[PDB]
Amino acid sequence: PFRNIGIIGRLGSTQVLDTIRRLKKFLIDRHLHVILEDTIAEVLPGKIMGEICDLVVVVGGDGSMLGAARALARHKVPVLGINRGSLGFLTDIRPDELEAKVGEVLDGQYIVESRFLLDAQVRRGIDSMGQGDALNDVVLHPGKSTRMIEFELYIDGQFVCSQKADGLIVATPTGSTAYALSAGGPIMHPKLDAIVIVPMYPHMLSSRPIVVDGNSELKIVVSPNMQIYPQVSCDGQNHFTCAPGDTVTISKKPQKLRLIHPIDHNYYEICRTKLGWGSRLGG
Amino acid sequence: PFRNIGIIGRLGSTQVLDTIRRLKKFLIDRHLHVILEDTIAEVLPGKIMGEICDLVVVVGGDGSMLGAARALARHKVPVLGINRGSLGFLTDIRPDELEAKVGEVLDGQYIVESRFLLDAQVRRGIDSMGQGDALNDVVLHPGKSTRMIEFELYIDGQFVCSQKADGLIVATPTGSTAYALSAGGPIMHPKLDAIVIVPMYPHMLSSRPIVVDGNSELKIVVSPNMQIYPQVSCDGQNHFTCAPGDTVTISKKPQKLRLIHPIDHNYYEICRTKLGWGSRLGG
Amino acid sequence: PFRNIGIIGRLGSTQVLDTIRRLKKFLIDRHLHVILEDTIAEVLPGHGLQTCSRKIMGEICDLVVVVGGDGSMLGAARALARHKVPVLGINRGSLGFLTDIRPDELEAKVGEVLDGQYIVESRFLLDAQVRRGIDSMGQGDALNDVVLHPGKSTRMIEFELYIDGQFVCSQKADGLIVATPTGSTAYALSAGGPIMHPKLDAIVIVPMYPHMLSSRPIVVDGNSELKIVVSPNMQIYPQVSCDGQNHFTCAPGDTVTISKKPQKLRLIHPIDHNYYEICRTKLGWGSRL
Amino acid sequence: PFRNIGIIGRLGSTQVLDTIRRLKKFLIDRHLHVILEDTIAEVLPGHGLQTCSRKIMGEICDLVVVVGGDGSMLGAARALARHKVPVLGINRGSLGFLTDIRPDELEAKVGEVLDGQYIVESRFLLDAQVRRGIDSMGQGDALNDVVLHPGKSTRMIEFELYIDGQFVCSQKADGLIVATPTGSTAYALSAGGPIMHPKLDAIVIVPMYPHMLSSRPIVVDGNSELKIVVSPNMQIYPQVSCDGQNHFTCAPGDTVTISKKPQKLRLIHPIDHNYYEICRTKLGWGSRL
Ligand SMILES: NC(=O)c1ccc[n+]([C@@H]2O[C@H](COP(=O)([O-])OP(=O)(O)OC[C@H]3O[C@@H](n4cnc5c(N)ncnc54)[C@H](OP(=O)(O)O)[C@@H]3O)[C@@H](O)[C@H]2O)c1
Ligand SMILES: NC(=O)c1ccc[n+]([C@@H]2O[C@H](COP(=O)([O-])OP(=O)(O)OC[C@H]3O[C@@H](n4cnc5c(N)ncnc54)[C@H](OP(=O)(O)O)[C@@H]3O)[C@@H](O)[C@H]2O)c1
Ligand SMILES: NC(=O)c1ccc[n+]([C@@H]2O[C@H](COP(=O)([O-])OP(=O)(O)OC[C@H]3O[C@@H](n4cnc5c(N)ncnc54)[C@H](OP(=O)(O)O)[C@@H]3O)[C@@H](O)[C@H]2O)c1
Ligand SMILES: NC(=O)c1ccc[n+]([C@@H]2O[C@H](COP(=O)([O-])OP(=O)(O)OC[C@H]3O[C@@H](n4cnc5c(N)ncnc54)[C@H](OP(=O)(O)O)[C@@H]3O)[C@@H](O)[C@H]2O)c1
Repeated sequence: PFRNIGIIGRLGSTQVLDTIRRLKKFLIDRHLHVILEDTIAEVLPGKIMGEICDLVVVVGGDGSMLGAARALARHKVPVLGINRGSLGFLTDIRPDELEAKVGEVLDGQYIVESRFLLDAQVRRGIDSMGQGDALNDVVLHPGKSTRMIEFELYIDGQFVCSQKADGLIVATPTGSTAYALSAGGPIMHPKLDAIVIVPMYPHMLSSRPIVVDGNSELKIVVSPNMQIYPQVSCDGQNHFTCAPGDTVTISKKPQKLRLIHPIDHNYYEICRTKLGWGSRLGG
Repeated sequence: PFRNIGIIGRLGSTQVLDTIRRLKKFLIDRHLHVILEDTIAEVLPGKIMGEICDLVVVVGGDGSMLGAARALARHKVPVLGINRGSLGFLTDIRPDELEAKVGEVLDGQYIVESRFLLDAQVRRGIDSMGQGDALNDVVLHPGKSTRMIEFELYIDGQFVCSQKADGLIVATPTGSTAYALSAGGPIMHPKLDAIVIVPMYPHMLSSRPIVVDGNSELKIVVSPNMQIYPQVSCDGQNHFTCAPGDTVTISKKPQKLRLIHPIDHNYYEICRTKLGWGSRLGG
Repeated sequence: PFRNIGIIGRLGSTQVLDTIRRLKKFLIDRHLHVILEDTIAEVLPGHGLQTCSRKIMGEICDLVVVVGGDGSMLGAARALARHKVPVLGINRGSLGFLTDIRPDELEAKVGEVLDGQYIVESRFLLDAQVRRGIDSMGQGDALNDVVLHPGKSTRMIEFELYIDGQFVCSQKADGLIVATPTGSTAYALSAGGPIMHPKLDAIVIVPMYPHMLSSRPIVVDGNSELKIVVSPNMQIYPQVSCDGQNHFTCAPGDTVTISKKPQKLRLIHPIDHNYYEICRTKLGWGSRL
Repeated sequence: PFRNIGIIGRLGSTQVLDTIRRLKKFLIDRHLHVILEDTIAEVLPGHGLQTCSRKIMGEICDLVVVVGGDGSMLGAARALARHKVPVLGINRGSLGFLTDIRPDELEAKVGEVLDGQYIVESRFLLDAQVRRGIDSMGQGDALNDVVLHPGKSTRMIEFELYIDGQFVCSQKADGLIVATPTGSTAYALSAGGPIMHPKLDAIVIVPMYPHMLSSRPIVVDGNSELKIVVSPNMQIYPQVSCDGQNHFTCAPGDTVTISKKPQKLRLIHPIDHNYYEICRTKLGWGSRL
């Protein structure tokens, strides 16, 4: 199917668009059809992408891949990441090895890694008040208020606890290395069928992250005794205002993201270089 | 099968043996055969237990249940816990509700909860240097040395990292609320098929716990450049000395522990009362 | 001798309003001059007592009683610290790090203090100054903390930290909490900071969920001057919040200078006050044996 | 003027032994009197230089140079602090919180110091005293930390904490780290403690993986006297370790009293020494922009 190739970038970088110019010329010389993102095309003179491309190449950091994954996941189109120079959890191809790597994938040497996303649904009673997907995390937080908020947590209909905190981070394995990690959560291997729940700046010192089955359904009830309207954020990009008493329901989407890596992809190598963990011992 | 009932206790408590005397009289008046633990029987005048009992009742804390689980797990005998007054993660029955609860189970109203254990195997080359089971955790630590130790971690044959630390905590979901929790690890729901790896007092500040698939095989290589012999501990009860260069291999045992709870058992209620988490909101 | 007594209360709670009525009757029955803060008086008309602003209450009162808990104590302290007027707190129900008087025990405990039986200690405050180049863009004091954060934005913010003009680091984080010993048990504690005993002359700097995992709180001498430079490459305006109650919008490139305020808050307690008991019961710590 | 130079080195590393040979030649070529510590001299015979004990090296030296990194600096500091003799550290390879001289740059950097160009600061130490009732059961100083731990036992230990005779709490934990500002970046940091700037007159108390999740580090004034009571209900003998290098066995019921030592360590650095640069490169913190 690899004939219609889409390219997405994050603007504002010399080095990005240089990688872009190198990629276009490499695929054109392979007699492939190349479709630029409407916004990236305005930076080099010369949402619907998943529907027409058989493969989408994302140039940028893990953040660029994040924005593109929700759109590409629902369209069942494979996604390949090129980083800005160092490995990212979602972007494995270095810019200077672009021709080797990308040509390797187009020729048929690549590994496929499903990643699951979350569905966030805000409700007032049974009325939907907003729905968003998230590859990394669904985050409940106070928005513009500088006060702590209050909420209850249910998992598969069972009451877990109430708490006072800034909010809550609910993360996939992909998101376990992003906000959740900074907030004290564990790393979860990308193949783990699990969801982590990480309290944000909790009042209660014995608050601790919980890891639950990936097929679990989460329900957050915003406290009806609050005076402020908190916010729910998906991948830090799609936002919804919640009223006191609203519910936020979170579970795993059926359609997972088809993420492509070169055959030499190594998840732990990525952890070592990004997080600085020790390499093999010497003498 | 509930005819041969075994009873294990932790000695040194008035309240323990009072619970014991109440339990014996309750089962005898049910015309059941009651077998006391050799050591508990010496405190009231008047290992092989899994082989003859159809049910074993453990009286004591979570720690008493821990010691009994490795023996009872391999014999496929169900285990029921009575706490010392407050819920434990493994002991759900309060002493004052003993007659109601225990009679409920013997009559047939009970829930069954498989818990998996870990197998720890120390090796020098291919030679076994010690094997132990663990319901909570396999812990690598410096023993009597007060210096940091050094080791490498492999998961399913793949190199993860080396590090300098006091050691490593490898925990089941059951053990996720014990040592691993104090060391900063996440809580893992008892039904989660996962293992958590928690570094102990790591030199590297970006060290963080990792959650891996429950069917993963872990291999720790003790650094060959060390001058001290670290220790491996299973459930803090079975200990093995490791030489520089020895390996510790850790995976999930096939035979899981058949843990019994009354029908009203609620895992999150236990988290709230033990950890002090907030209850349902009020007005 | 306490003759003129001010009352400050954080409006909202109904039980707070009743506690102020009991406190009013109690002080007037001791033949003392009660003075009500402007807003509080407007919430309960018919009082017939002298009123004044929060800002001036310290110029005319021997003692101020604060109703409404720790958060309400912060606003009181910011007004009264410059006046050297001692402050006494009454709980909303549960004990706090700044209030040790249950409304249950109002008459007994405030009576003891008025009868000359009390503990008095001082607590220092922070002084935060926002600058855009050499122009002043907002000043606020804080008893607990000065907090740089993204406001309504969900993005991480980038900043540099200087202490006495020496570059410490730059980082990407949710923000930065700068806390007094008083504030060390509040937002800073929830962000992973240490507890600082109130007698310690020190300031704690706590990165808020930093992207760099090796980032860690630093405790510095209390006479240190801190400088936070908001990265000129930010695309959002961060917020600086003093005690979570007074706020300033920062532009990219703005600096925030923080140092210890010369005038300290004078905090009165009943003689039974015990800081470690407060820690033990508010934080759950174990007791004897 | 530095005339008499002592050398202290932690034996074991081969590269350490070479660095001591280069340092020896360098000082003798400047016509200075070199003095070798008893054990070090026995590792390289034929030197023909005056030797002395570690304990007395401070009575006869103008300056002591320490080879072998931060851990080796701790033992040197414990011997020399009581003598007011300045100490200069040489790295084993990578820079440290106590040594800023690469063996690569030995002659240039030690030359600068000897030629009168240096930074000098003082660091305080802890004094730990074990008592069984009113009998003394062991005393040790520490530049980094005094650590109560279970020794070879795997069980949690139970203890009470007192500060200036006031009960703080009892708890169940792996143990307790008590650290100076110098030690705040060592074991205490790995246990979740904060960094304390070396200028801060403070001590940090860090529970080691406490069973109580609400347990948290506390920072107290540096002139505070700490008291740890080993629970009389322990069935194992815990250990008290000073700087991880000097050890005492405690019985159930024994107390450990910890306070600041009057005599401070005099620490010399090259003029290019920068504490925050040390933090940035040893901990990974971000730099300008
Ligand atoms: N304190 C925090 O750590 C914090 C606070 C708020 C939001 N966030 C994260 O930021 C995400 C939104 O990104 P954005 O729209 O704001 O654009 P962005 O600036 O490009 O992304 C923010 C940073 O997180 C990194 N990142 C993104 N996903 C990651 C993952 N799965 N694992 C590890 N690192 C990851 C990005 O990597 P690149 O530099 O390579 O692009 C970037 O450094 C959210 O999902 C949230 O998790 C983190
Ligand atoms: N996630 C967090 O931990 C978080 C987030 C935002 C703000 N805060 C804190 O809230 C402060 C403002 O107080 P607020 O009532 O107006 O806002 P708030 O967010 O509504 O409540 C702050 C809570 O912290 C308590 N508190 C206040 N000062 C404290 C102290 N020095 N030590 C321990 N606890 C303390 C308050 O106790 P009372 O109930 O007695 O008032 C209140 O329960 C800010 O200075 C900040 O430190 C904390
Ligand atoms: N710093 C720490 O937290 C630390 C240090 C060393 C060991 N440990 C734990 O102690 C275990 C060995 O127990 P032991 O032989 O020494 O006898 P023990 O004294 O009876 O057990 C030690 C304590 O841990 C509790 N515990 C045991 N298993 C638990 C679990 N799955 N979840 C939550 N709490 C649990 C026990 O509860 P009860 O009081 O109800 O008996 C007890 O408070 C080890 O597996 C290790 O995890 C913890
Ligand atoms: N899990 C841990 O973090 C842990 C466990 C036990 C002991 N320690 C520390 O080790 C100290 C004894 O030193 P050691 O070499 O004899 O034992 P060690 O366990 O073999 O090594 C301790 C490591 O910490 C470094 N270090 C020493 N003092 C430091 C400081 N003030 N700040 C930052 N790093 C420092 C040492 O650096 P060099 O390589 O330059 O010598 C060494 O890399 C003890 O005071 C204790 O604090 C830490």
